[PDB]
This record gives sequence, C-alpha cells and structure tokens, in this order.
Amino acid sequence: KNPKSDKFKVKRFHHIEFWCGDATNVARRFSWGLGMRFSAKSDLSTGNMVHASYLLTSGDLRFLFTAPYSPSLSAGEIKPTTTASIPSFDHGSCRSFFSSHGLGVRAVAIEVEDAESAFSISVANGAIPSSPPIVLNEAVTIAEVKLYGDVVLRYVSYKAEFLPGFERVEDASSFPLDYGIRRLDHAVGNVPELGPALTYVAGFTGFHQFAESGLNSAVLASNDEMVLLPINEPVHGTKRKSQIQTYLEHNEGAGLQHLALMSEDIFRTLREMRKRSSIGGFDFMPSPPPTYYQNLKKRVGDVLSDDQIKECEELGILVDRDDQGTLLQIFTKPLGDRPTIFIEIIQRVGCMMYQSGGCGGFGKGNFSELFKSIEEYEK
Amino acid sequence: KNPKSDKFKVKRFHHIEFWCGDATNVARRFSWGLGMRFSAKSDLSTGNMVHASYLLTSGDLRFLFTAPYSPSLSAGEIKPTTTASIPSFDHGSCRSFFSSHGLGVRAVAIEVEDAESAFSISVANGAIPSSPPIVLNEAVTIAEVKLYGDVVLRYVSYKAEFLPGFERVEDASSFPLDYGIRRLDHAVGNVPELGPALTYVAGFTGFHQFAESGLNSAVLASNDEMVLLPINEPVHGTKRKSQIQTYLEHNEGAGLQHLALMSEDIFRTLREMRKRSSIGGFDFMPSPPPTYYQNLKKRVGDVLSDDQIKECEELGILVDRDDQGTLLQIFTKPLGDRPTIFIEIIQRVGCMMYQSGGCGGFGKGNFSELFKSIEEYEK
Ligand SMILES: Cc1c(C(=O)C2=C(O)CCCC2=O)ccc2ncn(-c3ccccc3)c(=O)c12
Ligand SMILES: Cc1c(C(=O)C2=C(O)CCCC2=O)ccc2ncn(-c3ccccc3)c(=O)c12
Ligand SMILES: [Co+2]
Ligand SMILES: [Co+2]
Repeated sequence: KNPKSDKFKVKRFHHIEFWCGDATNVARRFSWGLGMRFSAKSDLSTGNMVHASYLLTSGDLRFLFTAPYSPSLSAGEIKPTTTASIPSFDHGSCRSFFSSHGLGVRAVAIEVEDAESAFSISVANGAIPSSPPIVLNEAVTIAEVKLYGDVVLRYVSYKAEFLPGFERVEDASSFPLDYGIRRLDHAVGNVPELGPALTYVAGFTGFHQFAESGLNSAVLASNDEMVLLPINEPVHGTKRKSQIQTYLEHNEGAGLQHLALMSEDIFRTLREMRKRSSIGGFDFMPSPPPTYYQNLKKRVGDVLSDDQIKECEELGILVDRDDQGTLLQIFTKPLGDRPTIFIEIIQRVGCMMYQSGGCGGFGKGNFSELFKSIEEYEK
Repeated sequence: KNPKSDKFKVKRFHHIEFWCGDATNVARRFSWGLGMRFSAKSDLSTGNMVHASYLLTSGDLRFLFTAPYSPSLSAGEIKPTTTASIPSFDHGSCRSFFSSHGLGVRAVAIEVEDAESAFSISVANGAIPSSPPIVLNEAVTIAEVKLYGDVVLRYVSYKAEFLPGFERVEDASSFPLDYGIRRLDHAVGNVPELGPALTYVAGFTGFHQFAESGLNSAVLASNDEMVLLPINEPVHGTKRKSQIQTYLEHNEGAGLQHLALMSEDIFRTLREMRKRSSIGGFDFMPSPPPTYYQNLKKRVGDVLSDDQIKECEELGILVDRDDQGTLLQIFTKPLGDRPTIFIEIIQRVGCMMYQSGGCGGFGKGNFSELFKSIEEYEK
C-alpha cells in the first residue's frame, strides 16, 4: 500500500554531510576504507575562510566532510559577504554538534524539484526550520529543516558542480578508488520515542510508512520509495541492553544510527574493505557462526548457489528475504570513537520492473536468525 | 660548546600526544600514511569512561591520539575515582584546545629519571605547572609543565606497558606496517617572540643552545643532545609573508610546528609514503627543481653517489650539510585542515662515535639553496 502522498516532488538522496573536527583526516580515512575518490573541495585554497569541506564520491554516493576554521579568519565577514560555500554553516553550531555528539551525520540531503517550495510546504506542515532557502550563484537552491536530534533534512534543487564555490579536485590527488559502492540505499535515525518522531517527519513530508531484541522501528518512504528513512526507538527492560539506548546515551540523544550503502557487487566490496580493515579502513561486526550459513540453504537455496553461499560465509555476509526479494547485508563496527554511527553494506536481489526500492526489506529477520544460529551453534 | 647544564636527568623523547576530536579516524589515517602499527589502547573497552586514547608505534617512535567522550559517561567520577588512564586529561581543556587550534600536538613527552623531581626542579626554576606529578599503579610517574602556547612538556619516569591502564592491541587489529621510521629526532615550536620563549624553557630545563626568508630560530638541547627542541619566531615586513606568521594566525597563537621523524632508510620511507599520498596517506611539499639536484653534486658529491643523488631527485628529498655531518630531509604538507602542523622525514649521515645528536644540523642552508635553485631553474 503506497498512497503516494509526498507533499512536494522528491527525487533521490543527494549527499550525506558529516560534521568533523578535522575534515581532512576523516575524509582520507573514509576514502581508503570505502573506496571513494576525492572529487570536490571548498576550503582555504578555494577562497573559503569559514569551513573546510571535502567531497568523496563512489558512483552516485556523495559523502561530504566539513569542519570549521578559526572564526578569526572570517571575523570581518557578515552573511551578505560570506566566503562560506554552504551558507547554512555556523561555527558555533558545528563545534556544539561535534562536542555533543562526536563525529556524525549533520545533514541527510535529498534532491527535490524546488527547494524553496519544499521548505515552505514542509514548515507549513509542521517542520521546524533550520536554514531558510538560499540561492547559490543563481544555480542551486539549498534549505534545511530539523529531522531528529541535531540532524537536518537538507533540500537541494538545481535549475539545470556539486555546489557553487566547490572546485573539482586535481587529478594528481583524486586516485580512482572503487570497491563497488554505488548509492545510498537508506539512512536510519535513533530516537527516544518512535511515535512522535514518525508523526513529525511524515507530517511535513507526506512520506508514507513502507511495507524481542532491542528496538521498535518503522520506515518512511517517498513516492517511488527511493528515499527511505527508517527510525528506531529502544525497548527497555530486556535481558540484553538495547543498542538503541546505548546509542542515545553515548550520542547525547537522537541522531543518525547507520547509513546503508548499496553495492553493485557486495562480494567484491567486502573483499576490498576487509583487506583494509587493519590498515586504516573499517572493521566489521563479528561474523555469524557456521550454523547461520548451514541454515542459509533452507532459506535462500533457490536464490544463491552453494558457491555463492559459502562466499557469504567467508565474508561474514548476512542474508534475509521478503515476499518480493532477497537482501545481502553486513554491518561495520562504529565509524569513530563512540558506539554510535556505523555503516551497512547492502545488495538487493529481485523486484525488477529497474529495481523497486526496498526490495527484500531491511533485514529485520536477521535478529531472530542470528540469535537462532548463536544457540544452535552452541549446542 | 655543550655546558651540560640539564637541571635533572633527561633520557630520550618518549611520546607525542595529539589532541583530536575523533581519535579513531586520525589514528587510522596516520597509521596507514606513516607505517605505524597500533600497539596500545585505553578506551571504553578497557574501562576508560573519560577519553579514547590510541597508541601507534614505529621503532622507538610513539604517537598517541586522544579525544574526549561525552562528559556524561563519567559525570559521577571525581579525580580520586577517575577511570581516565591519563590523569592530566580534562574534557574542557581538550575541547578548548581542539576548537582553538584544530588537530595538533598537546604534549611533547620526554622520559626522565624522576618525573616528580623534574617537575619540582622545573617549577622552582620558572616553569608554569600544568599537571602535578601523579603516580600510576605505583609504577609510572607523569607530570606536565607549560612549554609554549597550549603545548605541555610532559615528564614520564618508570620505576622498572606504555602506561598503566593501557592494554596491548589484539593481533588481528595491529597489522605490522613499517616504512622505516624509527624515532623522533626533534620537535619544533612556533612562537611570536623567540627571545622570551628561549629564556623561559632554557630557564627551567637547563637545556643549552645547540651549535632573509621568514624566521629566526634557535635550538635547545639536553646534555647528550638527544632531546632537541628548536623554536621559531616570524620575521615581519618581508616580501613573501612569513610562514611562521601564517601558522600563528591559523593556529590561534603559538604551538608545535613540525615533528621530525628519523628514518633508518629515507629512500624506502619516502617510496612507501608517496605510494600512499593519494589513497589516505600524506602529501609532500612541491619538489625542488632539477637545478637543485644538479647543484647537489658540488655540495655533497663526496657523500652521495650519482645514483643516490638521482634517487633523491625522484623522491624530492632535500640535502644539507654541517661541518660535521650530512642531512637528508623532506617536508609533508600540513597534517590536517589548517596550514599549521606538518611532519619532516629525516636521515643523518656522519658524526659516529652511535651517532651524536643533531648530526648535520636542521637544514637551514636549504632556504638559500632552494631559492637559488628556483631562480637558476627559471633562467
Ligand atoms: C542494523 C540492523 C538492521 C538494519 O539495518 C535496520 C534497518 O535498516 C531498519 C529497521 C531496523 C534495523 O535494525 C537489520 C538487522 C540487523 N540485525 C542484526 N544487527 C546486529 C548484529 C550484530 C550486533 C548488533 C546488531 C543489526 O545491527 C541489524
Ligand atoms: C621546516 C624547514 C626546516 C626545519 O626543519 C627547521 C628546523 O627543524 C629548526 C630550524 C628552523 C627550521 O626551519 C629547514 C629547512 C627548510 N627549508 C625549506 N622549508 C620550506 C620548503 C618549502 C616551502 C616552505 C618551507 C622548510 O620548511 C624548512
Ligand atoms: Co539497514
Ligand atoms: Co626540522
């Protein structure tokens, strides 16, 4: 059931912006760990006296890393005379965000038909404004509303190159890394109370709700279900402490929990990422027991061959299944110091018409199946 | 002339501590870029609710990366009940340092015979105390005095494993990277006024002074000249703006300018580092013109063969010479967002007795020779 109730025309995820203390070191770590190339910059060398911003890309996936310079470099500026390339940026906000939450996502950016219209309609329907629409070089419009915690939903619209004022990066310093990642599949928030968070976001977007161990969750989706925004709340009083509650404690409240990155070839992506885990890249969660992969034959033996299932076992990949499609997924350990944000790598099999959004679900069946494999393997 | 006037027994450089916003991402970037392995940690997994600290090592070189957790995790603690492994750490100080200066060196740590004695004698001779001597697990004593800006000189002494409360890192997650770096050769500060900075530091240590383009400098040295602390001040009114003044502006005042890391094989180190510059590692300053390497034959043709000189040319290595020894050196681009701290890679030839400290000097002749090569090459 898809009522197609979007209150404005939404296209696709556009970019994710991390707020950092040092953008250079985070961007370089992420580039090597994920196989993303440096493609654009806005910093002192481009005339930006306010913030350092570096853009990594892999396919359609765009990760932006931003950190503030000393306010003294721009102390004579006012907003009419700013050298910032992202006019919503504020030194105090960025320092407060990072000191409160540590390294994490500040903005989930979606491309829309008209960012000024999206902003107006959103706030008319309950959105809390964060940054008003600003037109950049008569070419791009950007606006921001609060999503949850200190995370903003950023609207970007183009009349007709990331953003004005960004320069493309010299071909000596943009090595063409590529481990197969191609786009953002979904972006997940953790909140203390799911109900009020859903009502708020579905309230101002018109996004609809998409089709025992820690959490309750629900997924909001755009008209073609290509923008997917799951939200989790903790379940208290359980035997094992809710990882959602641990997040909220270490993050100082609500924020973005994980980014799921679609791979065109999850086996290649995981081979390449795992080669680099101990040499500057990302670590992965502990692999499931072999009983999990023994049990895969009964669950997805019609979708994956034996060789492809044992390849899942080598790489620690999880598998889950909808009534419509199949999902391969795996989770990294937290991206930074705090047990807060992590990354999911995903590939979806089925639902071909192009592939429809959310094919195979989000892997919620893997909570039960992981547990079952734990006990089964223990014997 | 070495008066051997140390007011307490100093051994060697012990470690350098960076204060970070996210220790994980900086440590992983540095590990890959410099070929240092993860060897110790103190963080949530070791019971530290206050700060995340990760130690990288290469030979005798020790780089420590530290960042604060949310104060809420340790809000019930007092100093008598702290879970911090570094008792001098303070959330407010660390956040203030990073917001003021960005990523940079907080502590230059030297091993001494008796850190409590070193502290007492230092402050009796004018040192500004920063953290009093604290004995850790009856095994290690640590104390801190102000060096310049917000950089501290840290004294560490051992009765008889980095620090108590640090755990050695699992052998799955400590890949044995090694590009040839072996120890810290010197650590350099930038100050607004050289005279008062020298008088202060030489005042409380008894370190002695060791043997047209931007700066004045002088070098303070311990008795055996193995702890070497150069200090620079800007020279104003010059044609090209002083890089020392640019540092002071972007850093919000005095601080550590560069760390010089001795390599047992600078050609191997630079081959390995340059292979990684565009895949998460460090960039190097622009190479000198070929006239620089043509002129090397007349200057050091008795020390380096033609093949070894052209190998210097491939890697962009600089060469300078004392009356006593020869120096090979090269400088990275800044380590983070701001044009502040950078790294020097160094190897010294000569002065064998073991090799005496500072053999060949610090390369000050390369200001003139670089310039000369610039004009000569222009024709
Ligand atoms: C994170 C996740 C998902 C997931 O992507 C997800 C969404 O995208 C939206 C709905 C709710 C949700 O959780 C699905 C299944 C999972 N199964 C297990 N674990 C897990 C494994 C090991 C140790 C701790 C935890 C997960 O984190 C996990
Ligand atoms: C940094 C440095 C040193 C150096 O280590 C050093 C000390 O260890 C103590 C004494 C003063 C001093 O500068 C020596 C020679 C150099 N020559 C050139 N440049 C340089 C090249 C290119 C673009 C800007 C600058 C340097 O940075 C440079
Ligand atoms: Co997910
Ligand atoms: Co030097």
